[PDB]
This record gives sequence, C-alpha cells and structure tokens, in this order.
Amino acid sequence: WTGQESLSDSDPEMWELLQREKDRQCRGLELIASENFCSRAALEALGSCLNNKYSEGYPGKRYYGGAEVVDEIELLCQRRALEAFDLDPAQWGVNVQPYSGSPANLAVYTALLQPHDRIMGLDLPDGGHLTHGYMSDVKRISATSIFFESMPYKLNPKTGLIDYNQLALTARLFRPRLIIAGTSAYARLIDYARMREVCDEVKAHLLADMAHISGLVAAKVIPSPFKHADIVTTTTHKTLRGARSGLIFYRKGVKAPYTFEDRINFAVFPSLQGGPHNHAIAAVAVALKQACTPMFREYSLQVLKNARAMADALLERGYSLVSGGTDNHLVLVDLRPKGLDGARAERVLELVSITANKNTCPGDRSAITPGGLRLGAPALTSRQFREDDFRRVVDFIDEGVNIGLEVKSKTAKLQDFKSFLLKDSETSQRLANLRQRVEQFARAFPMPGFDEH
Amino acid sequence: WTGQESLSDSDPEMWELLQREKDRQCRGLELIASENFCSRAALEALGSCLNNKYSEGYPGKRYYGGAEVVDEIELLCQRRALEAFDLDPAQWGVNVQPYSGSPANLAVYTALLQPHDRIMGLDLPDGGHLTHGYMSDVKRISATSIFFESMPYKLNPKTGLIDYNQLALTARLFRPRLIIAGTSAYARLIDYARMREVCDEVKAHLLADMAHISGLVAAKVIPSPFKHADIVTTTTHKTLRGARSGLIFYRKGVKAVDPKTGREIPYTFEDRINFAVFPSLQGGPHNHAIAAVAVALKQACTPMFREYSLQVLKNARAMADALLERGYSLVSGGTDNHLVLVDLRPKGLDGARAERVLELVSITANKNTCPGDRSAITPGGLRLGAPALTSRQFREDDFRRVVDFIDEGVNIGLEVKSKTAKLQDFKSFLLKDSETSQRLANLRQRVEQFARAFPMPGFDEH
Ligand SMILES: Nc1nc2c(c(=O)[nH]1)N(C=O)[C@@H](CNc1ccc(C(=O)N[C@@H](CCC(=O)O)C(=O)O)cc1)CN2
Ligand SMILES: Nc1nc2c(c(=O)[nH]1)N(C=O)[C@@H](CNc1ccc(C(=O)N[C@@H](CCC(=O)O)C(=O)O)cc1)CN2
Ligand SMILES: Cc1ncc(COP(=O)(O)O)c(/C=N/CC(=O)O)c1O
Ligand SMILES: Cc1ncc(COP(=O)(O)O)c(/C=N/CC(=O)O)c1O
Repeated sequence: WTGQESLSDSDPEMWELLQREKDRQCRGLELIASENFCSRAALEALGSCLNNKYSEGYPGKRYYGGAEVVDEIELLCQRRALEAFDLDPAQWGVNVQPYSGSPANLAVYTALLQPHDRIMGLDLPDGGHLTHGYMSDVKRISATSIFFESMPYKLNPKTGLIDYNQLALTARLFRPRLIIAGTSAYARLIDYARMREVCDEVKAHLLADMAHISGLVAAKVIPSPFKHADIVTTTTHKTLRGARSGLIFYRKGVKAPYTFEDRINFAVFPSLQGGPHNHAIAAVAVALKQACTPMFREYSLQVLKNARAMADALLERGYSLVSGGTDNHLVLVDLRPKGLDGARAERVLELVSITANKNTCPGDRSAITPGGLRLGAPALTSRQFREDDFRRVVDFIDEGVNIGLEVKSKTAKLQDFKSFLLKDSETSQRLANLRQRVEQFARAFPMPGFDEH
Repeated sequence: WTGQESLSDSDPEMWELLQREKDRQCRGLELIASENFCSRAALEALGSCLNNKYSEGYPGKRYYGGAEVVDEIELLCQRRALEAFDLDPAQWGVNVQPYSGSPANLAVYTALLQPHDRIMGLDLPDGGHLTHGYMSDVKRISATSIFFESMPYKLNPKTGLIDYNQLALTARLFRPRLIIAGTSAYARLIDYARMREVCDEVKAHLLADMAHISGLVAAKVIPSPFKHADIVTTTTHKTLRGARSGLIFYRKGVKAVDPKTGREIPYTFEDRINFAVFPSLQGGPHNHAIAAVAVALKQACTPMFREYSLQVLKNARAMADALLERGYSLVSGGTDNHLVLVDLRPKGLDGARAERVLELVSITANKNTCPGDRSAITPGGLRLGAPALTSRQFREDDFRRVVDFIDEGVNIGLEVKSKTAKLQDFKSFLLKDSETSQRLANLRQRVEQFARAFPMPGFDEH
C-alpha cells in the first residue's frame, strides 16, 4: 500500500458508482435550480493535498505551523471574492471559511445576536429558506428558530410578490434585530432599498442571502444587494458554478465605525467551526476568477433568457406560475390547479430523466407532499442550451406531466401511483419511449468537469 | 470556455500554490497530531461530479429528484462505517452527513438537549476540545457554551490523568444531561467504564468524541468506546486518513425489556440525531466528501491498516522515549496513543516561540495548551503526533532522528530567547541575525534531505 493507487484500481465498487452518477448527469435534463456543473479546474483543487492541512485561525494568525502557503490561498480567495463583486476592500471584508450556506447564515446570527434575539425572514412556503428562521405551526424545524426567535413575512397572495407594506407593519411591532432578504424559490427581484427603509426604521441589520442569485449579481445582470445590505451571505455552488462552500461579506470602515468584522470572524472560528476546508477554499477561488470574465456575463445573460423562455413556454401551455413569470434563473410551477401534486410530478419526470424537485407554493402546509415544482436554467445553460432548447425541455415536461395525470386518474394513494409507473406495461412503455427521446436530446450537449467522473 | 480545461492551464496562479503546498508536505517533518496524508483514491472521489448534486434528506426520502446513485453511495458509506468499527447494524446506526467534527458534536447536542441544558467536558487546557463546552473566565468561546450550559472536568495535576473521582463529585451537584468523553491533547486512554458509571448515577448520556483515536479504534489496537458509549462522534481526516468530514454513531434497537409486559423498550436516538443534522442544522449534504469517506473506510478494514495503526503506537512511544531521554517533560509522563504533549515551561521556552523556530526548519507542529495554561495564543506546550509520518513509512528509528532535529531547533530557540525579549523581537531575530539564519538554514537542509527520501500518499503533483 502506497496511497497512490488510483480509485478505479483500489475501489472498483466506488469507481462504478462515480461513473454512474456522471452518466446520469450527462443524459438528463437537470433542472434543479440550486444545481450547476462545476468546472474541472475547480474540481482539481477540491480533490488535492489541501485536504491534509489544519490551519485554524486567519492568515498570519494561525493556531498551527506550516500555514504559509494556505495563508496565500485564503488571502487570494478573499481578494478574488471582492473583485468578483466589484467591492472596495476598504468598505467590505469577506470570510471564506464557512463550510456551506447554512453554516454561513448561522454564523452571522451567532456573531450579531444573543440567544433568543429576534429575526425576520420570508416564510418558507412563500419562498424563504430554512435557515431564515423557519418553524411551522407544529414544530421548530430550523435550528435558527430554536436558538433565535423568528417571525416570518409573507407574499401578497393575489400578486405573488413580497408584501413590503405588511413587512413594515409587522416589523414595527415585532422589533427584529435582523431582517433577512433572500429566497430559495422566489422568481422576482427583491426591493433591497425598501428593505433598507424598514431596517432603518426599526434599527435592524439587513442581511442579504444571495445564494441563488450570486452568479447573476457577479455578472451585473441584476441589481446588487451590496448597495443596501449590512451583511451578505452566499453559497458558491449555485449560479456561481463553484465547489460547495459558503461566504460571508460584511461592511467595514466608517458608517458615520462598523464593528462587524471581529464578531463575524470570531463566530466562524473558534465559536462555530473547526479546521477550515482549504481544498474547498481553493476550489472557490478558482470559480471566482472565472466569474470575473466576460464569458461569465454572457453565460449569466443566457441564464436569464433561458428561464424567461422556459416560463413563456409553460404559460402558453396553461401552467400556473407563482408571481406569473420570472425575472431570474428559476420558475415555480403551481401544479395544484392542474390536479397533480409536486411529489407525483417529480417522480414521473425523474423516471424519464427530467430532474427537478417538488417545492412548496404559497399556502402549502407539507414540504414532503407540496403542490409545486421548481425549475431552474443554470445547469443546462452551462451545457450551452439556448432558448429554443428550453422550449424543447418544456415540450418533454408537458409530456411527462400528462403521463402523470393519466396514472393519477387510475390510482388512489401515492404508493399506488409509484407502483403503477413501474408495473403497468402500457405506462412503462410510454415512459421508456419518452426517456429515450430525452436522453438522446441531452447527451448531445457538452458537459463541464472530468470526462468520466 | 468548456469547463473541461485543466487547472494548470486555466489558473496557473492557483496551480502554482497547489504545488508549493504539495512540496511543503513532502519536504517537511509533519508532526501535527490531527493531520494525515489522504490517499489518492479518496482524493479522486473528493474532486468529483458528486459536488454538483443536491440530495437533502436521507436515502429513499429525498427532497430532490435524481438521487438514485447518491442514495447508493450514502448507504454504502453507512455500511462501511459500521463494518470498519465492527458494529452490529441492529444495535448501531450512523449518520454520515456532518460537514466536519465540530458540526457533528453540535448536531448531537441539538438533537438531545434543549437550549441551556447542561453538559460536562474536559477543560480545554486540560486536553478537551473547543466543542466540549469551552468557555474561559472572561468570555464564552465555543458556541457549545453559548447555546448550552457547560461545566468542565479536570485533570489530576499531580498525575496528569483525568480525575474521575472529582468528576463524579461535581456531576452529582451539576446534574449534566450529557457528559463528553474525548480529547484533543491527552496522551492516555480514557476509562470509559468509569465514565459510564458516573453517567448512570446522574442519568446522563455518554458521548464519546473519538476523533483523534478513531483510526486506532478501527484497527482494534486500543480499547473501543463503543462498549460503553451511547453516542460516538468522530472526524474522518485524522487517524482514519480520509477526507475532511464527520460521522455520528448512535445506539438503536432494544435498550431494556419491560418486566411486566415482557416487551422491548427501544432506543430513541435515531430520529432525533437525523433530524438535528437535517433539516435543523445543515443544508445540502456534501456528496463528494461522503464518497471520499467511504473510500477511506474501506481502506480501514484491511490488514494493512492494522499494521499501520500498530506502527503509529510504536512510533509515538519511541518518540516519547527519546524526548524523555533528552530531558523533556511530557504531560502525564508518556503516551499510550498517537501523540505526545511536551511541557516546555520547565525548559523556559513557550509554545509559540518553539513552533516558529521548528517551522523555519521544516518541522511542522503546533503550539498547545498545557494544564494550568491561561492563553492558547501563547501556551506553554508543543503537541507532536505520529500518524502523518507513519503514513510515509517512518519507523521507530526514524522518529528517534526526528527528536534529534527537534532538540537542535529547540536549543537554537533557547539561545535566541536569551538574546531577545518580546515575541516580535525573538521572531525578527530569526531572520535578521546572519549567524542564526545560517544555523537554521543548515538544520533545514538536513531535515528536508531526510524527509524527502520517504514516499508520500496522494497525487504526485497536487
Ligand atoms: N422555499 C424553499 N424551497 C425549498 C427549500 C427551502 O429552503 N425553501 N429547500 C431547501 O434547500 C428544499 C426543500 N427542503 C425542505 C426540507 C424540509 C422542510 C420541512 O419543513 N420539513 C419538516 C416538515 C415535513 C412535512 O411534513 O412535509 C420536517 O422535516 O419535519 C422544508 C423544506 C427545496 N425547496
Ligand atoms: N486541548 C486542545 N488543544 C488544541 C485544540 C483544542 O480544542 N483543545 N485545538 C482545536 O482544534 C487547537 C487550538 N485551537 C484553539 C483555538 C482557540 C482557543 C481559544 O481559547 N481562543 C480564545 C483565547 C485566545 C487567547 O487569548 O489565548 C480566543 O480566540 O478568544 C483555544 C484553542 C489545537 N490544540
Ligand atoms: C437562499 C439560500 N440560502 C442558504 C442555502 C443553504 O445552502 P447549503 O445547502 O447549506 O449549502 C440555500 C440552499 N438552497 C437549496 C435549494 O434551494 O435547493 C438557499 O437557497
Ligand atoms: C476531539 C475532537 N473533536 C472535534 C474536533 C473538530 O473537528 P473539525 O476541526 O471540526 O473537523 C477536533 C479537532 N481537533 C483539531 C486538533 O486537535 O488539532 C477534535 O480533536
């Protein structure tokens, strides 16, 4: 044993599984709005000797020896993050150690709030994220609703837009110390200036969780939350097309001085995390450099066009979209008026290599059996899909939904639905026929990453 | 732009830094006890298309479509973890989604405790970890002392061993709901049976944080905490030699039998642990890390690993023997595991100064707290570990040579200390003084010529 044997020689079971997943990604219409295809260059840094290093602390102030190279990598990642978002280093700092998006948000709360201090985020079924303080009527779900006191704000149900007037009314009574502007399943742009007004009136910090839209912000194809936010968090693996990781941006310098920096860094380490994952930090720096290029603006412009084309195609086939369209990378389809639930839709489409996720819609009370379906353009746009290609995607989807509707008319419970798809010979044949056409269409496009893993 | 370009071509600035770190690892004597050199096979899974997948939930019950293969990977990882520690699947389950060791411990507390419930861990300067509830006299340091109420247990400073009697005394008064058995800088074996006795008397859960010793446990070269513990957490990147990640093991199945109804009373850990990891604390699982861990766990079930782990014990003992022959003080007087903790206060040198001098000589360790220390930034000790260099085929005689180099560097550091006052001056002197810099450059060349002769797991160039 040398530790230098290749994966294919030393663990053929695992190596097969890797090829199977790579093939699955190549042959399918991958429409999960929070997924993307990472470049090989970033993946090569992710799987490197940087895994081996403990470097707790911050550059030039570490708790271990031997950190001179990872010091330069971390410093380089910080600089590339600021450049990518066109930030003045005298006005903004960045912490690049959060393991992912959820740890990044929890660190912001721990840094700025005492236990049981008050936060406000968009309610999950209305499009907010778990870590924005989500609890249901029956149960505190996110730890951000356990260690802190959360009250949600809501969409206007008639329009599908955030009700900024009701947010302002309730914020005066609830008195949050922090308000979160960021979404997981909202197809429109956020009025960050109006959020700033509310925060200024009640003396709350404004945190922008731009995880989903960060790549679009870097390419400057949509307005930037950095103009109005006190703190900005993001993941690096959605529209930024990087490895899985998180980032915290914070204002520094003179406000009228800002005191975010020391508290944010302390909350990440030593308070919440242990040793940084230097392989992820390096992979993030690689993707951030790619995001500064005119190539990336062109990609992000195409992401917007492809999502609009997808939405237009769905609207003309009679589908209901939450908020009536899109201004970003995703669409949220409310299947309730079509007579199908998100769980059944996700399953049928998955069987024909169309990959999405079921999603809550306004008014839903179950996330396991919700009424909607979320679709995103980023991943397939990275395979050079164009508007007409997304119009074809929508043809394939309708075709799968119609199969799902027919199976629903012949079954009662969800277990019956799932079994029927596999056992009925007639349905199985239409499924395979559609599957073959989808996979033949998808495999023709290029795919970022390694060729076989 | 394809996204298929190599790192060396598309980002030479990053690629050069990668190679400098690779070369630094090859040329140095890497003695950080919590570090190791991951195999190439695990690294190939770490840098894979598995990075691209969202698969929140657990196998069979996902919140996203397209999870058929990652389901198989997550299940395979769970099976290999159980096999690696010889665990009956009817009595033990494992959660393989924690991003690292600190998130693993935080999930356990969140699963089993309400906010402000009581925990007890070994005090940090005594060898316990940050996430075992550490708070100082002046501030709450770990979030495990903010969201929960902690009280530390301590070492018998006479013997350097955990004072089990004092733990029993204080636990009866403090009434913890959970006691943590596990350490970051303790060279002896933990009496888990005595831990369990205390827990049973006060009705506390017993959590074993075996992060540092997990590889030794898997190889069955030291007694296993699974016999007495309710919950077991570990990292995968120390003695297990894998990618950076965490694991949570928990008991399942029958706990007792109701004597009147004759029926089984089950453990209730599984659903709470799984819920605390997701949806409560984490978001999307890092499937590339999970796959890399499964690769490392399979390597741990081989006879090669047992021999490796046995050699780690022998190398750490030979290094402790050599340090003792040369007049050095070890906390607890030696070691029974993979590390030694050197108390340099009797020699009149602090840990920050010693770390620096050795680092300039390509001897990489870390300064560390010792019993009675008040500062972690300027502690009295130096921690040394055998796992990383044992992965490079070092044997006991090679670790004896390592101690020779260490003694040379420490002696140069004492000389510089006599010539300087403040830490910034000691440090500047190492680069300014032509003589000192020539002594350091001479020792460095010898160190690197010795270290480069040994093999290195991983890729050859990154
Ligand atoms: N708007 C929105 N959509 C999203 C997310 C989100 O955070 N916000 N997700 C995040 O990335 C994914 C879904 N993740 C979720 C997982 C669990 C629960 C939840 O409330 N679980 C409860 C209740 C389950 C039920 O009874 O339906 C539980 O586990 O008990 C919600 C969202 C994808 N879609
Ligand atoms: N016994 C033990 N040794 C260990 C660790 C540990 O958790 N336990 N570490 C864990 O991986 C590393 C060191 N990490 C640490 C980081 C910060 C502090 C700390 O107390 N920081 C305070 C006070 C600093 C001072 O003034 O000295 C702070 O930052 O405010 C301690 C240990 C290596 N050695
Ligand atoms: C606004 C926002 N903020 C934070 C996170 C957490 O990201 P992680 O999954 O913890 O890496 C997410 C994840 N979202 C996953 C999804 O939408 O499918 C998010 O939409
Ligand atoms: C017992 C125990 N438990 C948990 C952790 C945290 O592991 P992470 O650094 O969060 O991966 C550690 C890390 N220790 C790092 C060190 O000792 O240098 C540990 O010794």
